[PDB]
Amino acid sequence: MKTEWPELVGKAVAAAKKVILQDKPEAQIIVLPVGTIVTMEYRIDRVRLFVDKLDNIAQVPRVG
Repeated sequence: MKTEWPELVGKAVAAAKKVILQDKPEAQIIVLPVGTIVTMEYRIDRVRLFVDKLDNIAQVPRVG
């Protein structure tokens, strides 16, 4: 199980989702501004996308 997509740093949301969904078709994908404070719960279904003000992936997307 691949759980990180470092290769998507700097990509637009639309482009990113396309790759993630190929790897994890039933992923729950949430978009948040980078810097948003999140909790430590581990959600195996989830992949959070932290984006910058240009709407590009700012941090390595990972399952959690």
